[PDB]
Amino acid sequence: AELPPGRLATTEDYFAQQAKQAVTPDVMAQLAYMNYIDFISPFYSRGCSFEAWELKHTPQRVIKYSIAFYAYGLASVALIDPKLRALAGHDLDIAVSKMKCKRVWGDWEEDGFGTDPIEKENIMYKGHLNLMYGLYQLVTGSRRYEAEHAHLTRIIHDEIAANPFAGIVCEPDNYFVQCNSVAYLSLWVYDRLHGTDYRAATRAWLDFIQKDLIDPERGAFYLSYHPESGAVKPWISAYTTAWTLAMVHGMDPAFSERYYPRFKQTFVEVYDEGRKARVRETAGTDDADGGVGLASAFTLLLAREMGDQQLFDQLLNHLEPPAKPSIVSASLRYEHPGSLLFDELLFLAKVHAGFGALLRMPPPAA
Amino acid sequence: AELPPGRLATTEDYFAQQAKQAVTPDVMAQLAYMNYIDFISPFYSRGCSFEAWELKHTPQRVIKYSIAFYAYGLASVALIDPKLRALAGHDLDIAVSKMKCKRVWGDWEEDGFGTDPIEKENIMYKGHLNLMYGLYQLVTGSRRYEAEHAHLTRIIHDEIAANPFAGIVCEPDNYFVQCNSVAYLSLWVYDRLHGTDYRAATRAWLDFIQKDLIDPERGAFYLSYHPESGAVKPWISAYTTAWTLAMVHGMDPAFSERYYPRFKQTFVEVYDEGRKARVRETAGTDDADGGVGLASAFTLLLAREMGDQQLFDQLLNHLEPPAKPSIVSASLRYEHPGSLLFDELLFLAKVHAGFGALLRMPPPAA
Amino acid sequence: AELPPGRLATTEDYFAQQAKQAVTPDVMAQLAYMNYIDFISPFYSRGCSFEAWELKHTPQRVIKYSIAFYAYGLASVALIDPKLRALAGHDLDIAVSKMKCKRVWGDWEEDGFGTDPIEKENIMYKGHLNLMYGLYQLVTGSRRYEAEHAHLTRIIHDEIAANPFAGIVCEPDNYFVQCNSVAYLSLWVYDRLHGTDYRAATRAWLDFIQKDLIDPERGAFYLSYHPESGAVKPWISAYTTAWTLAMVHGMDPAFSERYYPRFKQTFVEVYDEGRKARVRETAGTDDADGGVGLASAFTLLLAREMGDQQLFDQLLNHLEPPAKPSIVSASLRYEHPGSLLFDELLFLAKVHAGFGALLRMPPPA
Amino acid sequence: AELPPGRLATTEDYFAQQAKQAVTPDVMAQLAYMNYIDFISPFYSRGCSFEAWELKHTPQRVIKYSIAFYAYGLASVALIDPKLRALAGHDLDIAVSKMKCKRVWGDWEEDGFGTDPIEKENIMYKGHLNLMYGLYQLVTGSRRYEAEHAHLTRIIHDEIAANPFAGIVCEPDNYFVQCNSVAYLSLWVYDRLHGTDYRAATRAWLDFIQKDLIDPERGAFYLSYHPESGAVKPWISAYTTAWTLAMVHGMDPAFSERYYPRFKQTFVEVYDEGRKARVRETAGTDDADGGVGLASAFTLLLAREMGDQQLFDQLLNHLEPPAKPSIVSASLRYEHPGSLLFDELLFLAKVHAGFGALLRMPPPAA
Amino acid sequence: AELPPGRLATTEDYFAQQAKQAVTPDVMAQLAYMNYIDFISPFYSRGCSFEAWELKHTPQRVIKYSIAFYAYGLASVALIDPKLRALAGHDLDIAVSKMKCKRVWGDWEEDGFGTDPIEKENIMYKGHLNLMYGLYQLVTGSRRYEAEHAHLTRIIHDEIAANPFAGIVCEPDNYFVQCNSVAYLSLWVYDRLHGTDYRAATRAWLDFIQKDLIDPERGAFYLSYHPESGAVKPWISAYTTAWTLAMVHGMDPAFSERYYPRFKQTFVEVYDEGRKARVRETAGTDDADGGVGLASAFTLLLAREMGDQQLFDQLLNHLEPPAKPSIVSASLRYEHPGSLLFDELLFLAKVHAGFGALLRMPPPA
Ligand SMILES: CC(C)=CCC/C(C)=C/CO
Ligand SMILES: CC(C)=CCC/C(C)=C/CO
Ligand SMILES: CC(C)=CCC/C(C)=C/CO
Ligand SMILES: C/C=C(\C)CCC=C(C)C
Ligand SMILES: C/C=C(\C)CCC=C(C)C
Repeated sequence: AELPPGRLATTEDYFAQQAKQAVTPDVMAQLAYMNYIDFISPFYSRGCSFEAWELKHTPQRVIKYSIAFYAYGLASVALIDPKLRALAGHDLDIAVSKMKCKRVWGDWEEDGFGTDPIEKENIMYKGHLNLMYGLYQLVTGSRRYEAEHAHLTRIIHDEIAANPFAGIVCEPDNYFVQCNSVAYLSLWVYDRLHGTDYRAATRAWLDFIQKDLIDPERGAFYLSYHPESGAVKPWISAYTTAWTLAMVHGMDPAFSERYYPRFKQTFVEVYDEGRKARVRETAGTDDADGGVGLASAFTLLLAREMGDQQLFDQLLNHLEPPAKPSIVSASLRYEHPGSLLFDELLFLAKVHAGFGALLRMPPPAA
Repeated sequence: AELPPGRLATTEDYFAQQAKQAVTPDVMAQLAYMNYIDFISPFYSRGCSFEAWELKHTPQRVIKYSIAFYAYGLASVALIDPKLRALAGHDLDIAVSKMKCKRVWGDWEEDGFGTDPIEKENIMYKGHLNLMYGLYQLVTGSRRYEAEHAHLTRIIHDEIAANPFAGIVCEPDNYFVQCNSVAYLSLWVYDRLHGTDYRAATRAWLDFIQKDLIDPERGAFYLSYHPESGAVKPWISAYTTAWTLAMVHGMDPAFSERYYPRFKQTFVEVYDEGRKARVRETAGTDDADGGVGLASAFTLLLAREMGDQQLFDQLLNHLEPPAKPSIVSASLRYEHPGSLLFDELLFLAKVHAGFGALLRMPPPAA
Repeated sequence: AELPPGRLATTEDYFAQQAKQAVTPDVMAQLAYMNYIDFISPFYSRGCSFEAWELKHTPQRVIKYSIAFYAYGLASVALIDPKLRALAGHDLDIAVSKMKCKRVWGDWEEDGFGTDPIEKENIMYKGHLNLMYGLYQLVTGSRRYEAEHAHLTRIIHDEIAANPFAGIVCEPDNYFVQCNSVAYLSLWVYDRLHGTDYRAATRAWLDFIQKDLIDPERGAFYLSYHPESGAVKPWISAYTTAWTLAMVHGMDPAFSERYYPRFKQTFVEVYDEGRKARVRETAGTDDADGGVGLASAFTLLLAREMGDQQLFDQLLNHLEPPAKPSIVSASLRYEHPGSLLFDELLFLAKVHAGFGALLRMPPPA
Repeated sequence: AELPPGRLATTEDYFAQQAKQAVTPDVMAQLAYMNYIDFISPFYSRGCSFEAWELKHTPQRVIKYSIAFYAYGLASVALIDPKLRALAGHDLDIAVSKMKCKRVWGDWEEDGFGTDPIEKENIMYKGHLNLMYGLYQLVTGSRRYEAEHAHLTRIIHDEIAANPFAGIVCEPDNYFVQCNSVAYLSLWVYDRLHGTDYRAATRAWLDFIQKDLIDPERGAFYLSYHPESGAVKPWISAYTTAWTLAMVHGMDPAFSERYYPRFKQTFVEVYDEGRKARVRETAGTDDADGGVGLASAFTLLLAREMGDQQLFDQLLNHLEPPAKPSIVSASLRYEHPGSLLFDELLFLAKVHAGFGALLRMPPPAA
Repeated sequence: AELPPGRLATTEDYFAQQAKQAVTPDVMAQLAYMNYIDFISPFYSRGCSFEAWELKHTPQRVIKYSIAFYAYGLASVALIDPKLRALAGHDLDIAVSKMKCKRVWGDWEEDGFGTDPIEKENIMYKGHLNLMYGLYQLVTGSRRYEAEHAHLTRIIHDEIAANPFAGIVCEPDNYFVQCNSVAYLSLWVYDRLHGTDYRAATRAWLDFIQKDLIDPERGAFYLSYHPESGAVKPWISAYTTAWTLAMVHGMDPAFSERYYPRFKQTFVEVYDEGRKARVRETAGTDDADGGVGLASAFTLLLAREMGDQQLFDQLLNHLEPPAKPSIVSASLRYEHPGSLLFDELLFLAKVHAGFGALLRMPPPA
């Protein structure tokens, strides 16, 4: 009912978008920024131009994540607003297309790992690409990428089946649970589009991460796992855990509902007499948003995914006002974005319908 | 016949140039900037030198529109002032020559769309080039570019005939009505120069854009259309609409006269006790000249095409004085151009005799 | 014989140099700048090094004119001062050599016109180079460039013979009278060195520019002509006219004497109680030195060519004092040069013996 | 047991780490800086990415020593904390891997000395790489690099046998005793891993450096030796001596014990009432840390190797506090590092278990 | 007089180095700058690495002179201090090796003169290289470069034999007497090392420059000579003359002793109560160190060569203090070097034992 002094819309309105079958005016102004201006908007063209990311100063290694999080948000826009589904499909088509430019995956070759970014490992890239394939087809019904979707899904499936641990590495001896959660979710999307049972591998993965990679008492994942050396980095990560639990909640709700409360105790800091919240990146500090600086942003998505309106309001009251949003000519801009992936992650959280709902998204109007 | 500060000539003077068969002194001073100084004036050489555009900081993707709009203005100078027809012919020759330099069309290749900018799609470029081919021949009677004109017109004609929708896309699945209107307008020019009836396609296109791409109540076109996904971007665009209605008015005057009064109500903001006007780029905002920033400029051209002297005076009183024109050594310069393509569009609007009149331009000598 | 603030030597002194057989001390200090410091002075080396022009921030397209105007000044230096004739020859050799470096002519290729700078058109370049070939041979007696001189003179002669208009274009459909006057002057120099009569084409050319390209009432040429489209840019150009009249005065003095007074009335503004002058680039304006900014500089050369000491003094009182000349360690420098080609054009005007006098220059016997 | 101002932990705590089987909290925070943040931490990936060194402005020629000194510290972390041994192995794996990127060794080729950095000479590079091969196998027990280890050991051994002087040169005619001490130590590591007696060549080398390259009264080595001309640069070097004695102490302790007290008299300046010390780089000056600026840092390592807790405390009270250390989000940072290789050498000194102990390191098990 | 603010050691100390058989502490600190710090010191490595000159902002065309002048000083360090002779030998080895990198000679190819920097002309480069070959062999006794020394010495000797004038040019028609003086001096070095008599051509060269290239009244050489055009640049050059006289003094002492007094009258300006001196680069000015800015520095070398302790002290009192020397960690640095080649030339002048003394240098046997 109320509007904090730096907010564009209430938490109640964002949560009510799907019920009203319409996005809020500030979410529409974000779509305007994404689509409106010729040449320099990010979703103007399927070509290999990245002026939009250059204007925002996005580091090259992060463009792939920017594109993915836009894509995940567009999928929920499609489910929220039938009137906007066609735009979302058009944007997803451009997203898939840009995701394959060498400007996006080229770091894999620059680092010396090879010329093929999908053949082996590099799950940090092809996991998002594979999920984007499926989200696009669920939204649009187009089979444009169906051959490529089935190819990358088979590659992913075979790689899981061959590893003694459950899941896939990004680089040799570098295993990240959050990147695996994206890959497993893409098997569910494929199963939903086809008749397959690629998701059958999800059980062993949840068992594997639950006994080996998670601190059950604090409800937090460790930074990363290294199978060849049997090592686990001894720090628990807030941004890691929030992302993983958000995507897991769409495959196995009970799993994430068990750790979410313990997770909030470990990392979440409520302040300003309960009106604001910020998130510790790791244990043993009171500093907020260390490391990659995304603990608060990803926790905002997790609260949305978990339906935690109180924490969503508290995190947004910390994130948005200091970023100084403004709407000029019906288009959204942030003057002091507080982190990398800022407008992408706030966009995603405001519209996110939950990864489960995207799995059950209805077919298009044919 | 009053003259406010920063205006160089009255609106009555501009509208009376053709009856007097003489351009106004500030239009002559624009022609001096275009032609006078060795090396750095835009029309000094047919070679691939672009110092003039580098001096103005024209983004590379905009040079093709800068060249084209110069060309369209030069065609009207040819019709206005017989004494200048040879000079305008010479400039048109150089414009066509520069339009073919890689520095002008090269973005098509950088984005990954191919090595031939005219073979498929890319109507945003080859449409203007095709029109310039024809306008050059109407002014001069020279057949220098006649073969290329017949080749590109044939490509345009075949591409229209092959599409299930009426028109041609710029990029795969990106349809822009303003870019199609240039291509359709060029078919009429070819018909005037030869006996052809390539213009027969205009009926289907006017029916198509009227049923799918226009908001009949507000008289405004949507930003863009995307055939593959059947999507239409949900924003109406002033610069899209002003440009399209201006060009359609030379092919079907009744069409543009139908929506013009509603277009003005949707986009045009009169202020300063009726002496000035500025234009919204889209609905739902009071900010003027958002998006690419050309709404007021393109509405100035439309007012010229439509014979709306009052609106023309209001827009020029907003656009020109703040740009600080000065005439030094009989050459026109603006100290603070308010947008991209500024001196090009003000030049064009000041001389524009109407796209219908360019089509019905009398033949040259022999 | 008074010296205004900021002037280095009197107009009477510049005009008296040939009679005294010695250049003024400030012309000597300009040659010092041209020849003195290793590596960075413009006439240090025959190699393709251009440090001197980079230090001056000369636009690349303008380098060719810098070299050519230095050469024209060095040719008069040879005629003025026998003790300096050998040095002028050495400098002319360096000038010709640098003139052929790709850094000087390469714009012809960047602009997409081809890989050969002399084969066809481009008279703006090969015309100056052809004149420099001949002036070099006149100064030194050397035949080092005689072959290249005859080849390019034959190239020019043939291009004239083939055109329905009189002269040669720079780019297709770009005809510049000032660039043609350099080319025609080069035919007289070639004829003077040998016995030929290549200069016979000058009659048709002067007939052509007089009937089509000059406004006889105002004594001023239009900016340019464009044969293919039959167009003439409708602005009269002061720097075009001053340059063209100066060189024509060496081939047909009566021609330039007929228009010079009308040129002064059209473009020249005397001010400061008759002590200064500046030149409007075109009609219909009060601005001085618009366009390329060379109207006053070339009119200074024209006044020298015409023997107009009064106008020369007025123009130099406008051009030099604001540039703040100084002589440091016997070398000339300008703190605020007012235009492109500044030290080159003042150099040329101070020593210029007349293009006709250069044609009749005596051998180094 | 008292804590000097600006210090993070006591000298007693650093020295007590191995007995307590735990690193101090600031050493753990240094490991976090090395491992925590995606992409930009130094040991995130085995790829040829060097963002961490670009952020620190490390000169290209110094990257190889940065990696090596990190490696040596991680080896001691393996001995100190069994709980951290697997992570240390993982980091060592990444270290040798990064060590072989052209960005690290490429100066050998840019300087014109050849295309193969291990073929001949260049002991300043392959000496460290070879030691890293063996330390990785000592820590992890992996034979991953065993083949390359034996290849480079034979190269080194054969090069020693062929020279009339004892050792190997860096660039042609550039002999550096410190770079040789690294290679000889790698021969002992190979001997420990296998049965070999490659270390037998160490006797002739110790005799050679003792009669030709050291000033015996001042306990100091000369800058360098140049076999072709028989020349010895007539300056004694503190950083050269500190490094050489430290590594020699692991092969022949008696040698380093003999010169250490003379080295301290020659170069070390105690000040601030015995609470601090800094090191002169050469004789005949009172300036500290001239030349490469590493005399004090390397002497900190030597005091650690020699067990000199007093000098260690005095040097650390001089180096660390002014560098303004802080711990943010459980990660260590220095606001004003005082030299090259700053956090690398302080890290090594704080954990260093002694080069002899690294040789005698037990296998991983229990 | 004591030690003025900015002087590191007295002139008496520099002149006494050879008698004490030991360099001064500031000369040792210069060698430390040359040898101490890994990677960035100029003589760290024989490879084609030039960080040291990039840090000093040495223009590329001057690196070859920086290396040569370092080498000449290292030759004297070898002769002054036997304890440092092995070091000087090693540095000379590095000097020769770096002298052959394309970064040092590449200007010849960039300017368009060819791909071989020693084949023809370019005496400005191969002259210094040839002297360094020989100086290296005298200091060390090594034949490492002997073949190359014999080949370049034969190239130089043949080119002298073919020219109608005495000497070799740098570029076609660019003759510099100071660059010829390096080349002839290298012939004497070859004669001392072997039995040859290549130096016999020195006589014709001293006759030629004495009659054509020097103003005997002012004791000064003109800037340059141009055989093809018979030209001589009409300015006398202090830096040119000081250098030539210093090197000629080692081959024919009487020649330099005759012109030295007049050179001082022409160029040297004493001031500050006899405690300082600065040098005019050319006649007709009071500005010091015009042109390339090296007149005072080269005159410091000449005073050393001539044994003129008073002028040496006066020049050093002008050159060093303003450059703000300091010794940090036993290494010498100048905060405001006053010219190109600053620490190189002050280094050389402080140690220079005389070119004749280097010619008669004893072996290390
Ligand atoms: C800018 C200067 C000194 C001359 C212009 C000459 C010119 C542009 C001729 C046409 O090609
Ligand atoms: C930037 C300007 C003057 C117009 C935009 C034209 C455009 C990009 C149409 C779609 O292809
Ligand atoms: C500058 C640093 C950290 C070490 C010096 C090592 C070296 C240059 C050895 C000889 O090649
Ligand atoms: C291995 C995991 C990754 C590379 C994810 C990095 C995450 C962000 C937000 C840059
Ligand atoms: C031709 C002679 C030369 C190029 C020598 C130049 C001398 C200095 C000190 C730069």
